[PDB]
Formats: sequence, C-alpha cells, structure tokens
Amino acid sequence: MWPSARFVDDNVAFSRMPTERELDEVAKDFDAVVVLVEEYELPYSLEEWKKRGVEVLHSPIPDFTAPSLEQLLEILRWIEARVREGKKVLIHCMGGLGRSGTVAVAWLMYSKGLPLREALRRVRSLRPGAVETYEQMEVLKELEKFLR
Repeated sequence: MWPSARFVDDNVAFSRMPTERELDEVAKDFDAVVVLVEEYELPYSLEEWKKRGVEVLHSPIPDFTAPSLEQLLEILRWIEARVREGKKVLIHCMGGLGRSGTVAVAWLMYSKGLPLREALRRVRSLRPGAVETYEQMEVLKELEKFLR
C-alpha cells in the first residue's frame, strides 16, 4: 500500500500529492483520484492517470480556501458513485491538508452520517491539521445542515 494514504473507511483515503514516481504505486491501490488543485500547481499532466486507467475528478480549490457547498456536494456524489462500483478513491491537494481534510471529513458525514464533531475528531486523529481554516469549518457546518 502507498504509505502516505490515510483511509477514513475501507474505500476512501486522503493524502499529499503523489509524485510522478508514485503514480503506479497509487494506481495499484486506487482506481479513482479526486484532485483538488489547479493544473498550474501540478508537476505532471493529469493525463498521467488516464493512461493508467485511473478515473479522475478534477475539482480545483484555491490554496487555503474552502469549496462551495455545491462543489463539495458534487465531489461527494462523485466519490459515492465510484465507491458504489467497488473502486477505491484517493483524495489529494498539495502537502497541506485543509482542502483534502475538509473533503475527508465531509465524506464521513455524507456516507456514514457521522455528526460534524465526530467526523472532525476522526480525521484529525489521522492527520492533525486536517481542516485548516474557519471557512473550511463553515462549509462543513453548512453540509451538516443540508444533510438534516
């Protein structure tokens, strides 16, 4: 297993950016990748995944910012679609874990129904530093109100 990945359930993990020499290593374990950074901050083309047969959701979120609620729900629905087909999904931004940690917390909330306080504690137990900003916290609170 690519040891930088941390799983929040059997099928969904989050990590830092894989480097180019790690792409086969990721493709072996993950059939889908959610890429939360703009192309300009990547050191390879996302075509690298296509030639490996790995499905890609490219949904950029600017550095240190939160996704909109609609963007977050689109990402969650896509992750659910892949998990329903039995694939494993890797979520990543850069090296920080604000954006990727936000999606990981949201996934526990969306897929398991965990309350925000428990989903947050769980993901921060995996990587202290998941969910960096007040705005990232606020979109998670909006997600909770949407789910109920």
